[PDB]
Amino acid sequence: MAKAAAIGIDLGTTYSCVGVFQHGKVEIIANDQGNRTTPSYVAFTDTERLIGDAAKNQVALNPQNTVFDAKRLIGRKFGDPVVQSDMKHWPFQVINDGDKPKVQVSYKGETKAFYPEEISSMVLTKMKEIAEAYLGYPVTNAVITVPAYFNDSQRQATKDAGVIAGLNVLRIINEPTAAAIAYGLDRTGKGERNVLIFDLGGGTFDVSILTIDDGIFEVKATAGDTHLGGEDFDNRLVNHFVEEFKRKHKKDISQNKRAVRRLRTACERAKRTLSSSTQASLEIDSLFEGIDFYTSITRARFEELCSDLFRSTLEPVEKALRDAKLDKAQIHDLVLVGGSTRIPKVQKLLQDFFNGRDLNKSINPDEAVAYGAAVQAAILIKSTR
Ligand SMILES: Nc1ncnc2c1nc(Cl)n2[C@@H]1O[C@H](CO)[C@@H](O)[C@H]1O
Repeated sequence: MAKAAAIGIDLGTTYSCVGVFQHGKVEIIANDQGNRTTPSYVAFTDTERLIGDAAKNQVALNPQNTVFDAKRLIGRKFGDPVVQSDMKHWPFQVINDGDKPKVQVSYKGETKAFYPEEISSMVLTKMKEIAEAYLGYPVTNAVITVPAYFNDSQRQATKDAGVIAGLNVLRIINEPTAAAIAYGLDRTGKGERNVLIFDLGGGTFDVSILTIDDGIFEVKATAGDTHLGGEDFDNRLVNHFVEEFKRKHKKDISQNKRAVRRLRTACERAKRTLSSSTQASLEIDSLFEGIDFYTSITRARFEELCSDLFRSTLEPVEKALRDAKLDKAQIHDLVLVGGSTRIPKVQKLLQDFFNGRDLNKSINPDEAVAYGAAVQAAILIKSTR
């Protein structure tokens, strides 16, 4: 029953996803709000602890006690230059506890401090409860994914987050490996298969090259930009609309925190519409000083606004190919991962770089990693019996 059941968890930097393989198919499990992905946010309030959508929804009201980006801290030392650099951009406090970072917050009127693995365990607990509500029984066996460049310390702290959450961690697998499993790329029989995984998420960009020789996976190269993602595209739309508001009304809105956040959430929504329509409308009632902001934007203007950012995704693709010592024609498969790969211009740039090649994109790119993890968790739990 429960002991023969296993889930697949994509524990992402900005969003997490949970899947289950049963009756010959993967089911990506929707949360209580009906969303197939859940924000990796934990809010500490005067009365409760919020996880996911509810935590993301009150981030503007409570920025000092809303934790996110815990994956950027997990398995790292406080003195690490990555930690020191990132700390300057977060609204929550990061403290040093014997060269280990802890996030310090106000919770139910008291000062509390948590290890990154304790924060990630709260996200994992929510993913586990989303699966339990769907299945009708508690599921404890799980496959948890990590980026291919995570070292032993980061992998061990992710497994510890799984233990704190009440999960029996069957295996910690690489995100690009879970994505290649989702597309059944390890079941093509004999001969080495070269796979490129193009992963463009909310806050990070990763390119991975794998060789699959008789079911065995090998990471040949990893490249990317840890500070490039969907949120940089939203911010480009934000700057455009701030300049448009200034031209129409001769008023600068940039200093009004509420106006910028309402514009930001509307921009993110409009960006998603632009992936399936050639125009999107913004409808913001009383944006600033009682002025409604009812406008539109073409996909052509959006592509111009982000042009340099889209083009920059091809430098790590080239870097990964040189590190892997492979030419373009030596890559058998191209796999898309991350919500931002739905952007038509991104797909066109990648397809043209690979000389008009077909892309593996039929599985929802923000769900492909959880999908593969769910497949692996089913195989692993069957072998355990
Ligand atoms: N339809 C879409 N068109 C463009 N961007 C999208 C889309 N869906 C998601 Cl999710 N994202 C973005 O992906 C990230 C999460 O993986 C977020 O930045 C989200 O906006």
